[PDB]
Amino acid sequence: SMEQVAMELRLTELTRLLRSVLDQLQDKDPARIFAQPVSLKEVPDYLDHIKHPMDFATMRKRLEAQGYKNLHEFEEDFDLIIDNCMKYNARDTVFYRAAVRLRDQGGVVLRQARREVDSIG
Repeated sequence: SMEQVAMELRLTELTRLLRSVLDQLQDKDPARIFAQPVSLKEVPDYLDHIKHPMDFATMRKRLEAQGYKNLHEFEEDFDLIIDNCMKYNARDTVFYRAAVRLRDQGGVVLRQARREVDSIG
């Protein structure tokens, strides 16, 4: 149908906007601490601690399959990155501190993304 196509154009454009959001969030992680999945070869107990692992490469795979229906779903995954790190790692670690800084800096980007998603529909 023409409506299914219109819907698919909206999703594609949402995907375009989320790709730009993802790039901007990932720049706030210059150390690449959150770039890839935590390695289960190197942290064999990880899944005993963290039930829903997340990382920027895994988000990008979902993104490019147009697997985010709305900004809320994308933000859920970003929040998993931060929240998993802040539980697994102690306060006095470079990892925890990197998560705090990503959360704080990403806030600004996500604030304007929400306005853009509502504004453009």
